Amino acid sequence: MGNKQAKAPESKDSPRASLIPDATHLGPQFCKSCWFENKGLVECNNHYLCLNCLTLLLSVSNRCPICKMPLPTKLRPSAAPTAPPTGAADSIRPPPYSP
Ligand SMILES: [Zn+2]
Ligand SMILES: [Zn+2]
Repeated sequence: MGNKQAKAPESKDSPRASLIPDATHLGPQFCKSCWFENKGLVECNNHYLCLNCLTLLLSVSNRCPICKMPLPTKLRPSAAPTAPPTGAADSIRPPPYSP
């Protein structure tokens, strides 16, 4: 008869299952908002914007419009150059005798 292995790849160009068939959640390394360039590209969490246009609209002065998500929370500075100990065990209220 002629037994041979056959190949059958699936184009899957337009699938009708899974609403987000895309498996990308980071973004390409090319800024598509202001223009194509790699001089100062910065990768947002789920979005890509370069510093050149990022400064004009700020990274997130109020909200990132491309991420389509609000961020009212803030990130702590994670720094503490000053942190002396305190306790004030000695009670204070009356004036000093001052001999
Ligand atoms: Zn840009
Ligand atoms: Zn963003």
